[PDB]
Amino acid sequence: MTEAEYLANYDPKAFKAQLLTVDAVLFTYHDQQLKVLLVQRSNHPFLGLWGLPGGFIDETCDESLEQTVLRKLAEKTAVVPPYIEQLCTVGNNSRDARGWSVTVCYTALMSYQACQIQIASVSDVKWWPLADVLQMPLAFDHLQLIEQARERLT
Amino acid sequence: MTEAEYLANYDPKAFKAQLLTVDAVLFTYHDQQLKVLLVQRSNHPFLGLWGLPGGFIDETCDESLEQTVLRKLAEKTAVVPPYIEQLCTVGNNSRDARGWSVTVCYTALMSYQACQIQIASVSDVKWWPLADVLQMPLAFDHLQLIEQARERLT
Ligand SMILES: Nc1ncnc2c1ncn2[C@@H]1O[C@H](COP(=O)(O)OP(=O)(O)OC[C@H]2O[C@@H](O)[C@H](O)[C@@H]2O)[C@@H](O)[C@H]1O
Ligand SMILES: Nc1ncnc2c1ncn2[C@@H]1O[C@H](COP(=O)(O)OP(=O)(O)OC[C@H]2O[C@@H](O)[C@H](O)[C@@H]2O)[C@@H](O)[C@H]1O
Repeated sequence: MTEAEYLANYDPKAFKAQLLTVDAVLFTYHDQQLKVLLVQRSNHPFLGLWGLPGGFIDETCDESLEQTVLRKLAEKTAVVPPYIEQLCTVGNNSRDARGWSVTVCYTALMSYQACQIQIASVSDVKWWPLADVLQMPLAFDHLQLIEQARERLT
Repeated sequence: MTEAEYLANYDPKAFKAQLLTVDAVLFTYHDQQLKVLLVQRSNHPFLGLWGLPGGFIDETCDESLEQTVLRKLAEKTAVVPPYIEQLCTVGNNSRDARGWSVTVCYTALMSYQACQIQIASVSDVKWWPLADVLQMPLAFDHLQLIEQARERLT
């Protein structure tokens, strides 16, 4: 079989796939205070809970993960960070009840920008003071990702 | 719908999935040379070319990405690195001709371990001096990953 025939014949639907997502932890100093950007979920799982602005790749427009994360942020948040840097990738069978799951987390520290929800998948968005966040119930493992992102600040 | 119900009715084949893989850049210092562990591929694409040891998740035995990468290395390489670090994640529509693709690349500097092939997706394994690697075509964007890990050393 040749390279070309293999690619013409290749079918990924022949194989079990995992969930693939991105997440962002955006930090700011606002009113002297360290704040993190959280959205309120209007989708299951963790419906009604606050967690990080994240989401699924849309091959219809996304060239890369960087585009995905920026687009999820503008959609759920209206916030566009000055840069975005990869923080860590968490991938296992327990973090997401929907199945085996991989999320690529990003982070930035930035100046305050007012936020507004711009897509139906969330019902609120707010910069929360960090201390309040650590004692909140947050979606999935978003408390860990935030904890990891805070260590990156230091 | 309740959360328990949402989870029970969840079906991923409602949605397009992306390719998800791991890769590892293992370095050693041996015979006064930085070397990187490569494998000679026996699957398309880039059949017959050298590349990193990597591959697809097996939900059957892998609880985590770390477990996936460790297994791929055992199968293709017989090497069991004494530790492993996440290097970065690359996800885009160009790097793998099979489709939109995310790889999670790991790395480690370790003392030498003899390597042998233990799975048929590979036909040779070798610890390559780094200057020789510059002289070969490597599979996908693997050279980029190697160079990234190599620069991280300093
Ligand atoms: N496997 C999937 N692939 C692509 N699209 C999907 C998938 N599952 C659901 N969708 C679509 O996305 C919508 C959910 O969008 P969001 O609410 O933005 O997704 P969310 O539930 O936030 O999932 C992403 C979150 O999962 C966590 O693993 C990760 O931490 C990330 O925050 C659904 O209504 C559906 O239309
Ligand atoms: N989408 C898929 N999902 C799961 N398994 C698959 C898929 N496509 C093929 N396979 C199975 O895995 C076999 C290929 O195994 P490997 O040779 O280990 O895969 P390889 O071609 O090296 O793919 C991994 C490589 O892709 C790159 O994007 C990435 O950098 C990584 O090194 C195939 O014959 C098939 O049985």
